[PDB]
Amino acid sequence: DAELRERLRQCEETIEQLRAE
Amino acid sequence: DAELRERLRQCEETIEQLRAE
Repeated sequence: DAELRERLRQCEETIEQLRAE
Repeated sequence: DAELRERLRQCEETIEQLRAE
């Protein structure tokens, strides 16, 4: 389940950054 | 992992919307 979990983690980080911008 | 995959799709849609905006 490493792949899906890391994909979701990266998506959450990118969403955070995009919302800040 | 079906819930994981649909959450991944939700995050993909969210990031797409954020990039467009």
